[PDB]
Amino acid sequence: SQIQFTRHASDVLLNLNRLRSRDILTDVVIVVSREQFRAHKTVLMACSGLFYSIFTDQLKRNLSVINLDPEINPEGFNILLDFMYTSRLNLREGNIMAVMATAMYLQMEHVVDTCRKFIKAS
Ligand SMILES: N#Cc1cnn2c(Nc3ccc4c(c3)CCC(=O)N4)cc(N3CCC[C@H]3CC(=O)O)nc12
Ligand SMILES: [Cl-]
Repeated sequence: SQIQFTRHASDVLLNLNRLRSRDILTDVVIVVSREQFRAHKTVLMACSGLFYSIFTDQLKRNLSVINLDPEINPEGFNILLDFMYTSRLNLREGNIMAVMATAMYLQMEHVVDTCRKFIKAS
């Protein structure tokens, strides 16, 4: 039975976000209407059913650009991408509906569950 390091996973994630912030080894650009966001495909797959289903497929494995659905709110996507890399979700009454629709599209069931609880507690 192995020694558990309770802070390790959070430390790795912090460093993955630092790599994203310095554009180190990012391998995809997500185009959301007039905005673009660079990221690591590995993190996108790890956090989203949509990105998992795209990049596990050898047909799409090597794509360097992904164009999201035209109606996806870029603010909602930006908040979710930050969530992926930080474990912190920037939810408020002013963005709840946009964040919820985007998380349903991205297939992020725990975030959708949290959005539903935010509405229930409102
Ligand atoms: N190699 C690999 C690899 C990389 N990413 N990834 C994911 N990503 C994934 C897929 C879907 C969702 C989310 C993440 C976020 C929440 C959501 O609504 N959907 C899942 C996964 N597995 C393997 C067993 C079943 C599943 C995990 C499980 O459902 O218990 N394998 C991998
Ligand atoms: Cl989730």
